[PDB]
Amino acid sequence: PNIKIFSGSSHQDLSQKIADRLGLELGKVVTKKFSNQETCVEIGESVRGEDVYIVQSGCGEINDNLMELLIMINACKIASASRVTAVIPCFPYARQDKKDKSRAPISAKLVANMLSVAGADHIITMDLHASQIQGFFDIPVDNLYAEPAVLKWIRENISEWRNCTIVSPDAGGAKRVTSIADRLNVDFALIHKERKKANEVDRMVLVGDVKDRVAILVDDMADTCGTICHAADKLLSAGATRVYAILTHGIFSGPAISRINNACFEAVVVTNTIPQEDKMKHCSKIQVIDISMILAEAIRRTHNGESVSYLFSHVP
Amino acid sequence: PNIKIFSGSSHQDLSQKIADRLGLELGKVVTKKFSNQETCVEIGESVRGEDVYIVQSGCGEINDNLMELLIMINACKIASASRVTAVIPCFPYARQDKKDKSRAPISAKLVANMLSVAGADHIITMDLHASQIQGFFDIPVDNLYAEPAVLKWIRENISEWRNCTIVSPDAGGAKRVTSIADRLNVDFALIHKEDRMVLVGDVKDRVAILVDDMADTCGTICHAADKLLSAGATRVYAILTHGIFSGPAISRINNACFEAVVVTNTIPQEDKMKHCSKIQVIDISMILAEAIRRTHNGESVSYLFSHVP
Amino acid sequence: PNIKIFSGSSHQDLSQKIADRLGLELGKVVTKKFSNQETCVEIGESVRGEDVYIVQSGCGEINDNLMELLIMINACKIASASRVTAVIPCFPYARQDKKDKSRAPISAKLVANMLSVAGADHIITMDLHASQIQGFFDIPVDNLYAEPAVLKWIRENISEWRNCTIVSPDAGGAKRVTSIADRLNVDFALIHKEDRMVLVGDVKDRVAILVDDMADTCGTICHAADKLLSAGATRVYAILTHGIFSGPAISRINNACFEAVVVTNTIPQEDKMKHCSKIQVIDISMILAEAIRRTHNGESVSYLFSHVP
Amino acid sequence: PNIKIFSGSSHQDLSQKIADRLGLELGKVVTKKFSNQETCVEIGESVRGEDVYIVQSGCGEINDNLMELLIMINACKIASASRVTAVIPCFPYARQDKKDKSRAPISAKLVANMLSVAGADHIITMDLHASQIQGFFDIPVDNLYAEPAVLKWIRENISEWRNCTIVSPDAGGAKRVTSIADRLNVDFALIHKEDRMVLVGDVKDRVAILVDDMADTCGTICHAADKLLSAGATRVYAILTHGIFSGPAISRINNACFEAVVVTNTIPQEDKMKHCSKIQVIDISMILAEAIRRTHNGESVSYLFSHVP
Amino acid sequence: PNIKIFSGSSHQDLSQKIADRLGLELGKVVTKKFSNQETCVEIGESVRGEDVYIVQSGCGEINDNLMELLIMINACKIASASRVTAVIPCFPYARQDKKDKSRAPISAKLVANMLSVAGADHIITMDLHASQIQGFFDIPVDNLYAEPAVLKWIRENISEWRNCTIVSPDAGGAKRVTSIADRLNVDFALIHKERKKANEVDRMVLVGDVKDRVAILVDDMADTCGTICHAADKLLSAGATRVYAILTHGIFSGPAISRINNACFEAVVVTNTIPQEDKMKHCSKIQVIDISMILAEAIRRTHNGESVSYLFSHVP
Amino acid sequence: PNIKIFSGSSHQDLSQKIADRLGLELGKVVTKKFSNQETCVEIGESVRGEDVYIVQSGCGEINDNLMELLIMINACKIASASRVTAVIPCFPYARQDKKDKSRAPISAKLVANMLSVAGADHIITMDLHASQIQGFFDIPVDNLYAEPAVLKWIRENISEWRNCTIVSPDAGGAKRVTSIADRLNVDFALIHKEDRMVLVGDVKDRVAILVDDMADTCGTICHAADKLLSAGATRVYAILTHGIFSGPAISRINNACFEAVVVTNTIPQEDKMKHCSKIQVIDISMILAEAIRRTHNGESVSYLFSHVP
Ligand SMILES: Nc1ncnc2c1ncn2[C@@H]1O[C@H](COP(=O)(O)OP(=O)(O)OP(=O)(O)O)[C@@H](O)[C@H]1O
Ligand SMILES: Nc1ncnc2c1ncn2[C@@H]1O[C@H](COP(=O)(O)OP(=O)(O)OP(=O)(O)O)[C@@H](O)[C@H]1O
Ligand SMILES: Nc1ncnc2c1ncn2[C@@H]1O[C@H](COP(=O)(O)OP(=O)(O)OP(=O)(O)O)[C@@H](O)[C@H]1O
Ligand SMILES: Nc1ncnc2c1ncn2[C@@H]1O[C@H](COP(=O)(O)OP(=O)(O)OP(=O)(O)O)[C@@H](O)[C@H]1O
Ligand SMILES: O=P(O)(O)OC[C@H]1O[C@H](OP(=O)(O)OP(=O)(O)O)[C@H](O)[C@@H]1O
Ligand SMILES: O=P(O)(O)OC[C@H]1O[C@H](O)[C@H](O)[C@@H]1O
Ligand SMILES: O=P(O)(O)OC[C@H]1O[C@H](O)[C@H](O)[C@@H]1O
Ligand SMILES: [Mg+2]
Ligand SMILES: [Mg+2]
Ligand SMILES: [Mg+2]
Ligand SMILES: [Mg+2]
Ligand SMILES: [Mg+2]
Ligand SMILES: [Mg+2]
Repeated sequence: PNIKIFSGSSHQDLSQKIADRLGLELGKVVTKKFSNQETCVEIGESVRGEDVYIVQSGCGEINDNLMELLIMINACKIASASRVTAVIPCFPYARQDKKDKSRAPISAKLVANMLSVAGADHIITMDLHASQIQGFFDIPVDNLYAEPAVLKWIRENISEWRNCTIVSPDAGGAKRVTSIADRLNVDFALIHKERKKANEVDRMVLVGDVKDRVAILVDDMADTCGTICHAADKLLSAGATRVYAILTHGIFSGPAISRINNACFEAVVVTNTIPQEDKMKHCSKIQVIDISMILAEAIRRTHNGESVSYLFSHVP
Repeated sequence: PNIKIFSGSSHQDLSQKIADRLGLELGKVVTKKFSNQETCVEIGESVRGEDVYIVQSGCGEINDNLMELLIMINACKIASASRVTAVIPCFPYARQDKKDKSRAPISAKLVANMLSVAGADHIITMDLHASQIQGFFDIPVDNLYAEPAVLKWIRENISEWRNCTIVSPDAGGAKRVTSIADRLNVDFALIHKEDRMVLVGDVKDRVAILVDDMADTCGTICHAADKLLSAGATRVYAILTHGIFSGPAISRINNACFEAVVVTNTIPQEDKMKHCSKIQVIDISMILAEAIRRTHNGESVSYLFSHVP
Repeated sequence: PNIKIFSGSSHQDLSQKIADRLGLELGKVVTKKFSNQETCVEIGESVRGEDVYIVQSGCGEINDNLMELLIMINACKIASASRVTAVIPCFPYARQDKKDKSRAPISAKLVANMLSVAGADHIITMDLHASQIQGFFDIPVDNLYAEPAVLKWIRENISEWRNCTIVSPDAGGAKRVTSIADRLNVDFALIHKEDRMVLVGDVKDRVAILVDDMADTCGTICHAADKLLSAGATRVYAILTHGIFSGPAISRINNACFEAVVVTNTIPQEDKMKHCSKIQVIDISMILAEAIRRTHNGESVSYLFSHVP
Repeated sequence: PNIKIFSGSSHQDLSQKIADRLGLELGKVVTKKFSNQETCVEIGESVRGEDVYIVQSGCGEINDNLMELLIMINACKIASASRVTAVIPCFPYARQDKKDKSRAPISAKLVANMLSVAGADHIITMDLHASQIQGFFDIPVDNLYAEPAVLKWIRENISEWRNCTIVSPDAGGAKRVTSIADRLNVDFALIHKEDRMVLVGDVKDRVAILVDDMADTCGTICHAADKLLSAGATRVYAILTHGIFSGPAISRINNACFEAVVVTNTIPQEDKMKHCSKIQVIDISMILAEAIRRTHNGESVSYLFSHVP
Repeated sequence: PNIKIFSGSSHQDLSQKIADRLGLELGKVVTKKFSNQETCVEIGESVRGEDVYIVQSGCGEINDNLMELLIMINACKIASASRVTAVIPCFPYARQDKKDKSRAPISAKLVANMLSVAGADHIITMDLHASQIQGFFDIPVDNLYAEPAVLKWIRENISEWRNCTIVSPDAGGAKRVTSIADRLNVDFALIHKERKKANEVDRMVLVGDVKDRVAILVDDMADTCGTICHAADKLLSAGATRVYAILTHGIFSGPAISRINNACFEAVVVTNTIPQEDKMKHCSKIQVIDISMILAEAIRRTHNGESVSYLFSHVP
Repeated sequence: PNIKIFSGSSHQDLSQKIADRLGLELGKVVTKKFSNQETCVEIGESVRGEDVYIVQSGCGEINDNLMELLIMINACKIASASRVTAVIPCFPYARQDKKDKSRAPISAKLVANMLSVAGADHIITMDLHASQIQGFFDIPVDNLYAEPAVLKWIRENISEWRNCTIVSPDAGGAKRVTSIADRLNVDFALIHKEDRMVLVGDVKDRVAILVDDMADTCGTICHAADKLLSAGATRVYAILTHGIFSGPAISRINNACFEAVVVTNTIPQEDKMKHCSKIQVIDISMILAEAIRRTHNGESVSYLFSHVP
């Protein structure tokens, strides 16, 4: 089997970058809409006995993109592909990974079931919101990390990075930021939101020295940017010289762009798991780390039977 | 177990009509979108041990509505509903029921698989594009027919129906028109394209009634009506269960010679009816309500294939 | 993995022809019956790690042959074959592909489920009665077409084929005849019953060619031929991929006006050919052999949809 | 849900007896063959929400009867029966329950898989050849025993039963004969072949009773009876739950020294009884009827393992 | 169908308490071991058409108890029970709910799969280590919370409860403690915990004020008690007046009893999801909250089709 | 894909012997227990795209070892191994292969289901207690036989083997002893209990060889040996593939008249051999290594049923 790379309509630039890194052309596929807005898919070349990788991120018109991905997987599977891999850089419905005390769906599990029933044999994703989502599948899931790229960006783009502090915005971010700070051998600070009972103003609690220093918030995603904006205001109050935010998933929905433009961030850095050009047009402080080399290496290593976890710590 | 009816966002008015016919209130459910446009579903009441029916048609923003339906089914299933039934008046992706020479998905089969894995124990639908779609499922599927309501409309609205002709627009669905003509005891004239059309069956000085399962772009019925008017039919009617009316459909209907374009309300029609005066709607909420009630009570559903409740 | 071809008992000659075209011997298998008429299957050679193809058509004693096929698939699967493919030239129970108003099984879906649970990873078949049957499976299904061989036969056997007409016997399968007429660049005359038949398309002083997927009792083609001869066609031919010819079929063909009834050899025809002089057979073993070879080698199978190998 | 009993074509008289014992009429079903010998099934009454029992034994044309059973199960399942139970008095392919050194199917497992995928929720059977077959299913399987009826027959028909001997024909099934001898408080003499046979247990001047699960060709019981008569047994009886009697069985029984060959009516016996005077039948319809009634009512089925109803 | 409660060998006292609250006798079942130490199970009464509840906790000889539960489920399923429910107060292998950056199993997913294939139709458990484990199943899972009983105990046992801090010892507990701090209307604090090796705690960071106030560490389980002992040390160093520890699952393996006896806790409160009598014989400061009423009510409400989530906020 | 052999904790020496015969090192794996006694598994090397074999026998702390095996299979499966094979020399819960009259689990079927859901694509085992267990799986199962190694041991260790007798201890497994006697061309004397035992077959002044699949408490072989010594056998041997030897087994063997109790090393025997001088071990690591090598290379495994490698 040879590698065949197909792009969904969600992130064509990323698929092209990945295909270029692998020395391949993107596979021929028509992905459009019928008049009544049903997804139309037509695989334009034989995939019989091939190793097929479909690249589609959970962004934009999320339900349209997810349906398109499922339909493409099904089309490849009944076209007798030897193996079908969903390359989903930003996993959709990842934040609905549990019920809690609510009569709610576990939408991430439903997405996993849908991907499996469509025919996917392998999932490659980046920085799952909760790595327990790996257990929502029976097929193997390769959960890559943007951390090596993040460390590279910090070391090349921040002059005081040896004296910076890596800040977690919420309680759930402390593990990622501690891993980053351990790799950088720098201090870290932790932030979380206090109880919604001091009705005068919502209060952030910060532990760890940041005064007269460069502070770097790190998180998995910024959707409405409430989290990072609150954390950045807290950090500015505590005397940090400059504030950066680094995120793998730049969703930037709702008021995110206005909030960022009005915030004190020196830079908001995201990976390109989601297309960012349109958002960068409206926000001068968004910078993008390319992760297409990580994805290309993951695809190539899965195809060749090489170790993918080598990419957890080594920039290709 | 009691009946609980939940509405998706696609067709709220139909769900309300069904609930009124059953003497029930619609179940409390929040169906909206998160900021990033992911579907958010919250079941506002316990469904534990209940017989849940979720009403969602394959119309409008079809992918959003299908995702919403699947998410609602999943929420009800993991909330320990005794049984979950998807009431899908217009089945999405029904026209992608085969490959036939192309490297294409069988999207209808994928939709059936997704409904099954979401947890649906039962499907109720109306006038499937291909009844072979029933075989795409391993759970029972009740495929209702609009034909009794169509026959009622014909008898109460077309004064010359005893002399009329029932015309299939494409050769594929002529089975429907033969059944209707047999019920009415009339001739079934047939039409198919060769940019020219060929028609068998005397239509001169008569009323012709086109019958089909759906009108999407109305290319099919407008061409057939042009042919029929070429052959001297006094009036031409079109009757369809699913009024999708996407793309240029409203303009084509406005510029066509139809006396009336009758559709069922498996799909909401008010917006289309605003822009097109010749669209009339047959309410099929009684048929769906009766199907729900009969499946719940263990009564015969196939009795509805020939009886207006 | 190497190709291993095994024959069921239904169509030994076809399996041998396929094996010769592939340069292979048929795999050693004992397929017989115990005293109480239960199927006995014994794989006479290791299939461990091999690409196994089992050839069995849905003909003759259909239930025995289907059971034999399932038992052979199971034996090969638990003997650690790398892949098992059912080569089913005529798919059994294909005409029971829907319910449509009756409390009936969807037997084709049941057969698909049984083939899947027996362990088939892949299906190769020819001219499925309804291509929606491909959606009854979750494994890939390659539905081959007899059309290239049919076109070759028409060009080499009917001197007036450029002026002929391609006639569908029932409205359902007119898609096949339109494809054939487009390939030949001729008119497609159509026929359907109203005990009377209606025909569109000039057939006078011409050759008419009936094309259909199968002839079981030949009621369908004999009625169509009677109609065509009413309208002055000089000769009438019937061409079918599946020559089932059950019941009164041979007598009806003998008493009908067909110049020729051409069938493929998806079903053995020698016994029927003994009693009917106008039956001719098109060998499709090259198409099946090429499909097997291309699936094994990862080559395009759809290339066969338009090319005679 | 109410009990609905449907009969396959294999054993109509047994199904009628079961239905009479339950105070029910047999459900309306058309079970016939199309012209090309494909099974045709039509459920003549709604089974929606009902507890359906389909009675079909693995006898006669076994592959046809098995296909018919699977098709009936599928029809009832997609007709929204609340539960479908296959009542299979003689389980087909039960003797192919293992491979053991040969490249052979495990046909019993395939049959179990097919019954499961057809939609059976429950299996009722009698004296499975190997009770490990219960583990071939993931659904519950109630394996009934003919032993209470056999003990009743022995006590009411053999005057010297207190002095008799219960003999296993092959070493495999001696468990059955030990259970029977323990119930009767008698000795269990054993027999196995080395073309010569070896017997342990005093049989001289006594009655010997061969007990086995089935007699197919009667090679097993005729050899055992020859041995027993060599050792001076005054009379020899054979008792079996399944009287298959295929091949040369009737002639061998006629030429053997059996005082009686008693079988249950898990398989119809009238035709065999016409040609063999020493065959007698034990009715087990009460046991099957009680099992059906107890599974329906949630009552203990295992109570039947030791009690004649 | 009637309720039939069967007990496994793990927590017989809990099963008896549950049966008493339901006005039922425990079902007749033999659960022992063959000579070669395979599990032997024999159901001593017909379960045909019944609603069967099997109570087995993930404690003691965990693999033995898990196999016994699976075998009991299988026996009941093939004895034609109308419904089989696994009542698992402490879910075994819950802490192996993800891979992270390791070639490790997701053992919790495996256990969910084995429960499903054995024939379980429904799971009742309490305070799952990660509620994403609910998504590991396709059958419904009722995850009950000890929180109502915990609130009862706090209000009836700590005099200064209106002026206390609720402290999470790791991030996984944060939601829990915040909920509790909401109900009591008090302050919370979060401790970020880093482990390098299994069963050992490496570093801790306290975020949130605890000075001059009673501290209530709240967590889901105490296995080796390294987490709560390190957390109590951190709280005292930060100036907590006194430290209580409240957990639902009292595993108390390894050095746990020794560490607790040498620690500074006013009390270590656990529920009886795991049997505690032996541990209490050697450790004076362990108190037990009975949760058998919650479990019995959940069983009764699932049987009767009543609301189970009503128990998330209401002690019966 | 390359062969990777991983050892569970049950039988490390056997796994090492297998790995040496294949010219491989054991794969790096950490298999230990957390503080609360939950199994901890860590695969120390990439298995992506490799053919993984996990060696674990159903012995010792059986539930711990079975859990460890399932957890290892799961870890290898989600680490993208191309294929995972469980090499289980002694299959756990094999004796619970049926219910038979009791409200009991079929634990062997549960174990098969658990192995399948954990992700095993293939099972290799030796002398299953009941070969019907192969039908408990849907994946291929290669059931190897110790018989070639047993025959080799008999020929090289019993000087009078041409005159010896092969004795089955229970009627159930006499098939094994008939196969062995046929291979050796000797008589197969049989034994079964009625607290008394009955024996057929001249054993006087001869060597008797008891052959069975396993010895757990040795109640079965000690009773049989007592019977044989009653009938004048000069020496009595016991040969078993699985030497479980639980409970009072070692004391019974020490107090019995066995010349030798020979077992294979499907279960570690050193500890038992310390306390019992008459236990001897046949190494079957060559058979398991050859089976692994042949499954990997697509070579015939059944060739090992009759050939010592
Ligand atoms: N939502 C859609 N809108 C428009 N075309 C669609 C849609 N879904 C599928 N199609 C395409 O429409 C075609 C199916 O057309 P249609 O159902 O009218 O005819 P058919 O299936 O060929 O024959 P018939 O229904 O007459 O037996 C296919 O090419 C299919 O890909
Ligand atoms: N083997 C068989 N022989 C004869 N009739 C059969 C067989 N199997 C099914 N049938 C019946 O034949 C009918 C199907 O007929 P047919 O396929 O010719 O037409 P259709 O499916 O209604 O329409 P079309 O194929 O023209 O779209 C059904 O009533 C079905 O029950
Ligand atoms: N319908 C059948 N008629 C005859 N023989 C059959 C049938 N089905 C399977 N067999 C064969 O019969 C043999 C099984 O024989 P049988 O059940 O009498 O003995 P066994 O399984 O070896 O041992 P036992 O039942 O005494 O423990 C196998 O070789 C099997 O292939
Ligand atoms: N690990 C075990 N140790 C001891 N007894 C067990 C074990 N597992 C199951 N059993 C019991 O042992 C019995 C099975 O015994 P055994 O396999 O010796 O004879 P059988 O299956 O009745 O007949 P045979 O094997 O001779 O055909 C059953 O009652 C079963 O519950
Ligand atoms: O063995 P002990 O020292 O008593 O520790 C037991 C801890 O293990 C779990 O924490 P985990 O490390 O899984 O972190 P999490 O709760 O944040 O997932 C659990 O939350 C307990 O705090
Ligand atoms: O609230 P938003 O800023 O829109 O979303 C970003 C954060 O919210 C979620 O918890 C994510 O994991 C991030 O931590
Ligand atoms: O009873 P034990 O001696 O412990 O177990 C050994 C025998 O018991 C079982 O039937 C085995 O197959 C052996 O024949
Ligand atoms: Mg977060
Ligand atoms: Mg149409
Ligand atoms: Mg036709
Ligand atoms: Mg026998
Ligand atoms: Mg924790
Ligand atoms: Mg034995």
